[PDB]
Amino acid sequence: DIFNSPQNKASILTALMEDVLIPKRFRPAKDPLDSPQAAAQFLKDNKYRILRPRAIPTMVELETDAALPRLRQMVEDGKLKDTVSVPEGTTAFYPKYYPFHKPDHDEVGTFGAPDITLLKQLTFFLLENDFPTGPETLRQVREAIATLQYGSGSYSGQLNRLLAMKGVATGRNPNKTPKTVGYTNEQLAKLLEQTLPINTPKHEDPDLRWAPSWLINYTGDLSTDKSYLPHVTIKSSAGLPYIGKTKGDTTAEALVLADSFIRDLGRAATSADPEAGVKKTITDFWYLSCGLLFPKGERYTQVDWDKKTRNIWSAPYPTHLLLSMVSTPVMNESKLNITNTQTPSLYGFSPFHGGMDRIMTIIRDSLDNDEDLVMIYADNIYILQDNTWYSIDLEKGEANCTPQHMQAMMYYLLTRGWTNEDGSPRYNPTWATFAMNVAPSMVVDSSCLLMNLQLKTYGQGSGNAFTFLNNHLMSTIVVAEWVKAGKPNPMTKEFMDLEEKTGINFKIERELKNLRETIVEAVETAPQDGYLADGSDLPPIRPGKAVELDLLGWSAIYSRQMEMFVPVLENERLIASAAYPKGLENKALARKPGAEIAYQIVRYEAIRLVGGWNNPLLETAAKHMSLDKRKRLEVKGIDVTGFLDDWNNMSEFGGDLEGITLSEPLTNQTLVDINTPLDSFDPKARPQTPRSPKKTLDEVTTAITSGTYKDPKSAVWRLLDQRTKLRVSTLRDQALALKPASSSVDNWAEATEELAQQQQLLMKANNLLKSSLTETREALETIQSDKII
Repeated sequence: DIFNSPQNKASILTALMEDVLIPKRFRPAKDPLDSPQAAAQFLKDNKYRILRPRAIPTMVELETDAALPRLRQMVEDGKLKDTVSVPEGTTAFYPKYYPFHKPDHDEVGTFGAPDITLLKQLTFFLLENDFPTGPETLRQVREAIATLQYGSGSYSGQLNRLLAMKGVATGRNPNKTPKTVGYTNEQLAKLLEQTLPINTPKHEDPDLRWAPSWLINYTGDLSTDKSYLPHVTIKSSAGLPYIGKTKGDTTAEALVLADSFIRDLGRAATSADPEAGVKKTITDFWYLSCGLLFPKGERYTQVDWDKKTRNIWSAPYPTHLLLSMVSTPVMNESKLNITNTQTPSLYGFSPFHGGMDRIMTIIRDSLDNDEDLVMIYADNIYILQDNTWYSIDLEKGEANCTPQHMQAMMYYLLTRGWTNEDGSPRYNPTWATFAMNVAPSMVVDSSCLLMNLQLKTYGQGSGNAFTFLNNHLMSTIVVAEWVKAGKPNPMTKEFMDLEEKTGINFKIERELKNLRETIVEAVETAPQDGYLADGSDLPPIRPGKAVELDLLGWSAIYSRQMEMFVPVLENERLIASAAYPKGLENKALARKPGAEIAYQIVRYEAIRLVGGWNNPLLETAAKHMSLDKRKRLEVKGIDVTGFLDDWNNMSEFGGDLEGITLSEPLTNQTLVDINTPLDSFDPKARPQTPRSPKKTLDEVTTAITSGTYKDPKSAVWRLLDQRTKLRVSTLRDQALALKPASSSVDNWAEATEELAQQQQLLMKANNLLKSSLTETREALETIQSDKII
């Protein structure tokens, strides 16, 4: 007996405890900053502000019908918990927040696992198919698996991120308030009328006059039972004072705290001593300004794992609720962007249903007419000039925000949104006080919690209800300054000089040269074969050239079948998402077997839908995998159609492609359906902005340089601007000045004008002039004497 197949004999030591094609799992390094002592020393060494820790009173159980009288019937019907847990204890506690960082040095598991199954399938399919693009697709997917890692970073990554935020806010280019840049609240509002056009909330929506719990209508009758409050993610964190609880566990508690904060603020504002009362309320509710520093799940670079972890500033549920009551009713009625309105705004943009083709038409018309073009989306700016497409991103956007930026946004929302047709306010002095005087210092330049450490937040908390709005306002200032400077080319020093002028850090992320010629090429190289070409259910052998705009992560591809540009996910994103697919993170659906099962198909269909369809190797492998899974289910008689119809609520690409079904496999018709426009497009037929319709951003900028719009014409708006300059002690007098307009009394307009005349008499008193935002921060950071556990 000779010639037996050799087997690897190893030592007993080896037994007791290389493939180039498959990369080994990434094991994060040991984190030296994983202790409060080490983290605090690191921050102290790096001159990052650590606040004197404030404590929260211990929880006390109260009767729900006593705390929330509006919801007595809900308690009586056994539909709402009979007791609420509120921080009203005699003893206090210091809060601690210890987030989970996965994968970590000790645990490299299922979470953040790369799609090795897909990698193997891509390899097998490449061996059987002569796709010209195939070898590069495989190499890129393998490289993304080898260089990236999906996960929640590390304590070191989070701490280093915080340092970078301090650097943006106070380092090379220190932040500047809009006033410092040269804009009054009214001048900014005139710019925002163009860059962020808004409509008023619905006439049936409640005005900003009530305690949150009053906006809940409960009787028992399902046809009439309604909540006029913003919607919340039930499974998301409650934030302070309920660490380790979800919003679902604490809605009654959040209502109690939100009602109390707004009610107490209101009472204090009109009291005998508004300064002492307002400061006391702010100090008592300090925790409403402190976010939990949550590590964001992303496809981080392995080598930079401990250098950068993006954070989500997890806002206290009551604060989130109160802020959302101001923003959401306005924004829900304001899905106005460049594809439907004459505005640079990209708010509510979707590249699907002809959206990308509308952008391409606007780009082509601008190129043909030798016109410059600008588009704004939060911290993203797009400039078309000199036959070049530029993508400009604010450098760590949130860090550039000052409380004054948010106050200017609140001014814009309350003047252009929360207003009646007659010019009377859709708010009372209590809500004007919260919105203008307190709210901006609760989420901007406030604090965050990591472990037992209460740390300073430099700029706005990323993830707060106003993140997009505040970032959009900052980009509006950068764009307005670019227009003022005579539109300098983004590659020049004249453009880069706008960093110091605005106090806003930014960088050129993309420079797409010879745009006109690139577009011609995209049209000419469009294939005659396959999906959206001859309409067959196959990828093209050789795909066409893409116009790599990276417009909110999208590139443009020309379709011969549809005779239009269609979106495809930017290559780098497509490859990263294929390499590290997110799990069923979406909702609390994770334990649902139907959802978990359907997701496996959803994952591969979504990657095809977003642009994989146009990559022959990726399309071949992903089609095979989804079909194989569907076949297994069909044969086995396991039905997951429900989850496949409502797949949007599970896929990271779900929001983008709403109302399409994955119960049937992806075909050419799926691609046709997602790209089908409801209406034909004429850029000239797009309605103008709701406010200053005939004016352009360029005209408003020119008017501002001439000193126009320093002060609003409306007396109501003048009182709201004066509100930003007057100290908290003046709150009772400011409430009196607003009461006639707020109550819509007979001849309120004349009365408001006379009251503003009276208030103007305070405005000679330099002693009465102090930002309520500074007073809020002082009160939030104050450390009053209390006995801890």
